[PDB]
Amino acid sequence: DTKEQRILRYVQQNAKPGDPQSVLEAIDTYCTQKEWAMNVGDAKGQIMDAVIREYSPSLVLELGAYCGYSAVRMARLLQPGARLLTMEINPDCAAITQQMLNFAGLQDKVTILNGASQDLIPQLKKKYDVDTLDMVFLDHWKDRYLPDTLLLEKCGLLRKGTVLLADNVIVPGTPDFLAYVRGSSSFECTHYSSYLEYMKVVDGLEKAIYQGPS
Ligand SMILES: Nc1ncnc2c1ncn2[C@@H]1O[C@H](CSCC[C@H](N)C(=O)O)[C@@H](O)[C@H]1O
Ligand SMILES: O=c1[nH]cnc2c(O)cc(Br)cc12
Ligand SMILES: [Mg+2]
Repeated sequence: DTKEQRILRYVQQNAKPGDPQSVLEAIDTYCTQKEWAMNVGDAKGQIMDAVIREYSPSLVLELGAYCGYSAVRMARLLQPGARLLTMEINPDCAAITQQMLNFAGLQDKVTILNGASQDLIPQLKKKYDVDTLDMVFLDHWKDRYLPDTLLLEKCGLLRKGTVLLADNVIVPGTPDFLAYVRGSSSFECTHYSSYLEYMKVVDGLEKAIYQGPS
């Protein structure tokens, strides 16, 4: 029994099938109250929703799927015809993500790629019929943000206007990626300040009153 399985089960037992909003809400409740988990979460998710509504992307690539929270969040806003491709290195997570999408009724819009992004990115055009990407959600591991950006560029997957959206640029932080994109004439950057997901961290005091020795 893993934390990721407990999340899926919680969703299966509490969310309305075919209702992506109820799916997102069940995950957020479990991870707020029961177990912290690295889903993008609702505060940042609202920002993502606003950005997606702005750009109405037809083809989105996610780096890092986890339990499928952000894939559900994004795919529920996609127009008919539009596709999300999500890359996930951990097979247990790729399976959980698939079941989450199934439950939400979003499986037809989303394709899960099993593997490391750095290995999968060069396979995109040939194996998944991709010309250029309209949007990229970076949310896998901090050290890969900058090299995967350079790989997307090398492989011709970026066009003028492609929107990169990166999570966690402050915590855990992606200083190299930020420096690079902010300093590069190839990228126009905007920062959206928010809060790390699920940070009502429970702690307590113990009072222990000495009664004497035995
Ligand atoms: N190089 C890589 N390629 C693909 N997936 C990776 C990777 N490095 C880490 N990951 C995966 O990236 C994920 C980070 S957590 C993803 C959270 C998700 N976007 C959400 O908001 O719901 C983990 O599942 C991890 O296994
Ligand atoms: O490693 C992570 N990958 C993707 N997202 C993350 C997050 O949102 C918070 C923390 Br802490 C870690 C990660
Ligand atoms: Mg994140």
